[PDB]
Amino acid sequence: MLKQVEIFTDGSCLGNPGPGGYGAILRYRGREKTFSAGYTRTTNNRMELMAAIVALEALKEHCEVILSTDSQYVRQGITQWIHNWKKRGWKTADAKPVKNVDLWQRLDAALGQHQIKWEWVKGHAGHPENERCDELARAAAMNPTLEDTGYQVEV
Repeated sequence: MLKQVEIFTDGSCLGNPGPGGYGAILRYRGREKTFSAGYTRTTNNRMELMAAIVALEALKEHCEVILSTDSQYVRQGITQWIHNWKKRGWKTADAKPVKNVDLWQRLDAALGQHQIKWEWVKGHAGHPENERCDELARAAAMNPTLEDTGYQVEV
């Protein structure tokens, strides 16, 4: 039985906007939980954030997590954006709400319940779980069943 929660995530989308999906694998307690769903009209970026959201929200107590993903967008948000956005009240320099504020706020709330170690993998050098994420993400996008409520051509 692992002593650290392990999460792997991926998101995919066929257009901008277009049908997209996510795949997330979670090794929690003594199980391997697999999440995956497709959305009718969304973006690659929103799917990559959704992956991480759904895996963390599945956690019911404070855990020590290791999250592995090749997502550049999640990476930039976490290492260069988030800290600064919290200080500015989640606004851009032209005073508007940041893009995908809905999801970043949601991610942010899930993050602050845990001790997280981020593992930035390269697309072509991930583990077998990251490849599975990708395959699930892709399949989900081909058969969308949910609405991505927070999406805007806008704000």
